[PDB]
Amino acid sequence: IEVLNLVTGPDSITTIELYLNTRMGQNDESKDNYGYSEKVTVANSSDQDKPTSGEIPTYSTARINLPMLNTLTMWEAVSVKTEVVGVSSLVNVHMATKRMYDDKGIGFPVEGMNFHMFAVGGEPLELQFLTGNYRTDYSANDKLVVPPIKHQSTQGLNPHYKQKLTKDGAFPVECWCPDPSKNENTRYYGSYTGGQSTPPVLQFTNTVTTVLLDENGVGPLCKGDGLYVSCCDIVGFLVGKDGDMQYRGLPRYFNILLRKRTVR
Amino acid sequence: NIEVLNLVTGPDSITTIELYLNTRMGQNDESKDNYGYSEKVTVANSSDQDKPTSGEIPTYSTARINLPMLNEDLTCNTLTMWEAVSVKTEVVGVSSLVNVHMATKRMYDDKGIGFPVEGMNFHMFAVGGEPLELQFLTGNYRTDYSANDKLVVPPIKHQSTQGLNPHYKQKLTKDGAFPVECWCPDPSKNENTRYYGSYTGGQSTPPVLQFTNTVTTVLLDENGVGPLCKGDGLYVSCCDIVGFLVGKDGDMQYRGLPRYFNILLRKRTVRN
Amino acid sequence: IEVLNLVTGPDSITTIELYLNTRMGQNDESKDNYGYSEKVTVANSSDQDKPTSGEIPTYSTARINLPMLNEDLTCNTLTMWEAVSVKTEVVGVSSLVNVHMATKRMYDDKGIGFPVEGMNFHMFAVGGEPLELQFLTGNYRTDYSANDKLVVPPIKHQSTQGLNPHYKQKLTKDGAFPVECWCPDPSKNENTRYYGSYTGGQSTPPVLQFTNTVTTVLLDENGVGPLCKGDGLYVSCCDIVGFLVGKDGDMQYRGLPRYFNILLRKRTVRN
Amino acid sequence: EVLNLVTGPDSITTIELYLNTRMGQNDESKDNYGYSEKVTVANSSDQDKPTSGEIPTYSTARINLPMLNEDLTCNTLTMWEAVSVKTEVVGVSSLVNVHMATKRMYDDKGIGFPVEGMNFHMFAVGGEPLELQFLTGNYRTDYSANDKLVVPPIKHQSTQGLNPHYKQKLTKDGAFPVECWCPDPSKNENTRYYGSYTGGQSTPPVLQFTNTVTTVLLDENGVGPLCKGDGLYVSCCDIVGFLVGKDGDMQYRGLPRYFNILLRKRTVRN
Amino acid sequence: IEVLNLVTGPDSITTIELYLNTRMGQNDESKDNYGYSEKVTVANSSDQDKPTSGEIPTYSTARINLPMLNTLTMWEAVSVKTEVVGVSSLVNVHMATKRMYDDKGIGFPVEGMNFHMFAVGGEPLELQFLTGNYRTDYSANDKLVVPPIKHQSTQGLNPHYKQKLTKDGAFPVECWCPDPSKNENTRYYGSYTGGQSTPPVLQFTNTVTTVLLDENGVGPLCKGDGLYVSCCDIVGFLVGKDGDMQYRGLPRYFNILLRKRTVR
Ligand SMILES: CC(=O)N[C@H]1[C@H]([C@H](O)[C@H](O)CO)O[C@@](OC[C@H]2O[C@@H](O)[C@H](O)[C@@H](O)[C@H]2O)(C(=O)O)C[C@@H]1O
Ligand SMILES: CC(=O)N[C@H]1[C@H]([C@H](O)[C@H](O)CO)O[C@@](O)(C(=O)O)C[C@@H]1O
Ligand SMILES: CC(=O)N[C@H]1[C@H]([C@H](O)[C@H](O)CO)O[C@@](O)(C(=O)O)C[C@@H]1O
Ligand SMILES: CC(=O)N[C@H]1[C@H]([C@H](O)[C@H](O)CO)O[C@@](O)(C(=O)O)C[C@@H]1O
Repeated sequence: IEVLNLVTGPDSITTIELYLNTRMGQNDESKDNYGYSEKVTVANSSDQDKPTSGEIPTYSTARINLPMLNTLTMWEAVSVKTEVVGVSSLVNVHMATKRMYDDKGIGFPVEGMNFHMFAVGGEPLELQFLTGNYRTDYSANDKLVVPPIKHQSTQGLNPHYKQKLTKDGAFPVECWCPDPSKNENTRYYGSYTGGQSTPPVLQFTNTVTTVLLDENGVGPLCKGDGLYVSCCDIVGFLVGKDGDMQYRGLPRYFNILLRKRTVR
Repeated sequence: NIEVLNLVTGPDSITTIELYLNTRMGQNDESKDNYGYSEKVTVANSSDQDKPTSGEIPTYSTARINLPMLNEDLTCNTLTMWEAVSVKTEVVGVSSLVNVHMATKRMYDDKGIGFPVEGMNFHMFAVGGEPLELQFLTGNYRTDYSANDKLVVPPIKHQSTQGLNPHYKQKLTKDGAFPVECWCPDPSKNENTRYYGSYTGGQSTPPVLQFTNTVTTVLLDENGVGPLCKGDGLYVSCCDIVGFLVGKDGDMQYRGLPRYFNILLRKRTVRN
Repeated sequence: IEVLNLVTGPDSITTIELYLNTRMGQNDESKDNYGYSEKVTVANSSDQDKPTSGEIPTYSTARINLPMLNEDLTCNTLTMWEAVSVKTEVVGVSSLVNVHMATKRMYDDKGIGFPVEGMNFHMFAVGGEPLELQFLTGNYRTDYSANDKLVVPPIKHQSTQGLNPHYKQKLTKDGAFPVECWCPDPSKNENTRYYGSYTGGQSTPPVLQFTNTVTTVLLDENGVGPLCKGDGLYVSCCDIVGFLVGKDGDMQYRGLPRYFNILLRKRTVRN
Repeated sequence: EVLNLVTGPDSITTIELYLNTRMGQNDESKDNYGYSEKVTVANSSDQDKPTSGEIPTYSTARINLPMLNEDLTCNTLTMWEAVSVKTEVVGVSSLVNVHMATKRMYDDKGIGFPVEGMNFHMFAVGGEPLELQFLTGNYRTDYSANDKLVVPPIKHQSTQGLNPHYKQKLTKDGAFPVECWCPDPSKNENTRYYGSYTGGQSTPPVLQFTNTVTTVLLDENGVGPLCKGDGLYVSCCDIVGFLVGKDGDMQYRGLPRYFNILLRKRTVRN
Repeated sequence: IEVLNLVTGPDSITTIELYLNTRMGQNDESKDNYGYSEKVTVANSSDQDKPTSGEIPTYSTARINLPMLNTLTMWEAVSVKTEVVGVSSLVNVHMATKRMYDDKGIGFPVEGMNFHMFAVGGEPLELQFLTGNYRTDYSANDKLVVPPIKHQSTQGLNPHYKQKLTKDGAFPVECWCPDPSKNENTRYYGSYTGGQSTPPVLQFTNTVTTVLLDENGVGPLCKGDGLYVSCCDIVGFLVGKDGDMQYRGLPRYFNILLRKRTVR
């Protein structure tokens, strides 16, 4: 796309506000364990690694239809204000959990692994397959989107194994990451803090704007008047009384500012 | 909805408001033992029977401060409003955590220090021209709050509240009443409030705290406009959990600290 | 104080250099255990919480007299010293690189001695008058009467576990005001700048820096530093770097000294 | 001695690549790719002989740049100058996996141990091979279980510090060992390198990924790496921790790294 | 020194490159255990605290002769690029050490206390004595430089106990620190991260320049055309099979830029 001048004047800006609920594994808001995974199970061996249905976190994603337009004009994403919602819900140590100090102390708070990422773009987020175990069998849940073939080389980067993030709550985070060789029209940001019982470290404010313009002063350009938003926000595990553990995720809010851009 | 006009200049066009808010950890009566702590934490028998005892639940601190009355005639073409420009805020009493002789569990086979207050930290404050707007979100939709009918929670529960369900909202209008565990700032609203928060979890995590009288937080938005104080009210809210006190037998209580605010405001003309 | 212009020209600047030794509880430089507290003891209950003499860290403080400025008091203005900036450092950080002292040790009596570790508390203040204090304690019933030299309120009340503004003081004596129950009063201290940090936990790694290259600006938002009333400069601090763990598990606070180099300038004010 | 930038058509070029990790099992057609073989421990310092495949090595490639004239009799010549790089660790999200066949938490009821522990991350971009200094924790380490590793032919006590007689160039992928070769700070004037180490036993990995960060390769004088012989040299290592097997056996885990490098033509004196 | 203007023209700049090997206790490069301390021992009581020979880290230092000059002209140190060398050597978990998970897991990596300092000056680093134990007896090693008299007050700052860092591998870190009341003509930078088994956190790059100019734009001025460089870099302890522990140190590289300065 050949990018020309900005369109000036009264109707040249618009904003899109949305939230995405977490996709930790039980993703139906009417059913038990919503906002958590099902209980984590552990493979007996690498060739018998078959996660149960609902124990696998997946990416949240939405495509938002933008106001009608129409050299052509496209919406250009300029900036985003994004927040993790419900951080204070983690201030809860009276749930039915394992507890400290010979059954007398606090319940374990949600703790452990944190994974936080978001992406804003003008087309679907482009994905690269990469897994800790090439033999992982996802057949317990046919709604997951994974490659049809398995190969040893996918424990590294094999560029024959790619996808696009086109469906909410379906692409496992454990085997799909952003493709850094593409995504020219998307901006993504992510972080991982691992370990077993690591303290979650989280912030929330309504005062931070993230600029989405690239080094040339150009934001994501919304092809077919679609804005694509994606994320995942794992805040740790809930540890049940018997030691069974579930992923816990939180929703993410977005407020995206867009402007009209003339293109050739 | 408020159309903002020009700043009123000259002398007397600025004012400052100073206050502190004491912590609301659960034992919130300053005349009783255990003030500034929660009651001992208990743990649910099951997720269906999750009923916190009265006073074991931290809540937000909040106040509405009356500002100097600007308008004798409320039917004038324009009016003057107080606009919050900046705030200096600090947690008070951080040095009180340098205490390891209290009646607590202790290190090294009963020969070492008492356990200092440690574990989960949660710090937030908000300054606005109207009450802080809240979104309900909980780790357990079934939590039963009926042991304390002074708490403000939604009148019905549903599975979906373990995520973001925008049908469950509120406004922070009462001190010591809205549980932190189920109410958070609503990011889809709060156009006229600025809020800042952090959480550091884990079981016995070291508290990491700072205090100074030299830091100013700017409250002006992207357009150079601060919170506008509707009806000459300034709304300040916070929560500062610094960890748990571990008693001799392992029983634990939240510990909170007060927060101080020094807010600078200026007169702004607005359309009436 | 109505602050007017800076005084220019020769001798319009001066510097003050000092250090303050730590006041961890054993505060006599001629005695063993200097720079440490006495052994920490622990209350059996909150109504029998009575620290032993010397187990309680207190603030260090000094007043430094500055060159006199105002012989004439009948004129429209006066001159005050204004503290512009300070270079401050904790001294002796390298002394913590010591794992052969008589301490508990790692790995079934084969490994290193425990280094000094655990709680860190670091604060300093520079002002033109004594640091103003607010009382706040983790236990309102703490009985300080084993050491009557500690400056504490004469009465106890439940409300002092939060902020009760009827319980205030000024830091007017070195090695006497417990850090555990006195903090800076944020509603005052207009003429002081203070900076503090706390890192808690049981055996937490101390994280410490030392350099002679950092200047802290003491000017406020209006460009005005602390103004030294009666030509007095007040400097206060506390620097706890953790606990020494003895062989049997007995523990003592360890503190370090703090160095200060303060730049001051002459400022005209209204009389 | 650099002169001015060349201007005009085809005076800019870009190089895009990735490097797969070299943790020890470096064959993409076999099981356990991107991990080391099981770690073993020496009985004593004089019999410290790592097994074949348990030792991470640097990843490296030389990339051909568009060919320029190299006549040694010319007054000036053109060279490619590397200006900036965008680089990211790939597959960080793969660490969100606690159902692998691993030791597990809470009396065999909790999560599998995630990959955790030591992190080592470094990359380099230069106009010649990365210059290496030998330095080891044990001068007597015996590398003879794998003769494909590049190590010095003689061992000496001084190599537990910096002995400048023990140097190399990073000229082969998967060969190299990280444990005994580091970037030489006394050379590498024509390379930029960046590295970090976080140690400990079960330390949480802390990792970030984004496509929004550009690393400037220009030095204090405004000059980037100059590509001798029209070669661009890219090197890295990204260890993200250990996988802990059911019986406590442990393997290094590494991740690939992506690079996008911008270059421009620079006139130099000859 | 009254500082005047910079000298301009050819040969007004020079650079000095060097490295300093660590002085952890076994400081002979021909012997086993070079770059480590001897095994750490622990006093039975504070009045019988007598470290063994070689278990005590000391500062590394050097004086470098600069090109001869000669108002007078002096060399002024402007900036330094400095790096800890051999960080990657800590990626080694097969040494003869204690190991994880019931003798099946990795050897313990070098871990625990980190201490990092360097100084660049135009005269010797000025030191202040301060110790955790005034009674420490250094007589097992007569090559160490320590005060001849012991006193209780030396557990705080006693300004009657000072020295200058004039000998490599002789001044113990545990009782000598930079004197903040002097060192006007030196820049020093240090950090300590303590604890028992703390993860070392270390960086290495050839892209960072440390500016040595003070608030007045003046760097260290090299008296008698001597440049003084000092450091210590403790990266943790090596834990032997039986639990015996030794300090591990790493060398430090310096590239210092100097310029000619006119002085009165
Ligand atoms: C903070 C506090 O109250 N300290 C007490 C201390 C502690 O109660 C105890 O040492 C635990 O660390 O006890 C002190 O008295 C010790 C003394 O107490 C009597 O009750 C008992 O009969 C004696 O045998 C002996 O235990 C102490 O000095 O340690 C007093 C101190 O106030
Ligand atoms: C969170 C919760 O449900 N708390 C309940 C507790 C705990 O189940 C136990 O004390 C175990 O800690 O038991 C009570 O009888 C009590 O102590 O008053 C009722 C209370 O509602
Ligand atoms: C670093 C080292 O020397 N490893 C050696 C190991 C270990 O001593 C044991 O496996 C204990 O882990 O023993 C070997 O027989 C082996 O496993 O093949 C030889 C190998 O050289
Ligand atoms: C710091 C100290 O005083 N070390 C002393 C040690 C220790 O008391 C024990 O070894 C316990 O580690 O005992 C010695 O006999 C020794 O080992 O050579 C003498 C030495 O002076």
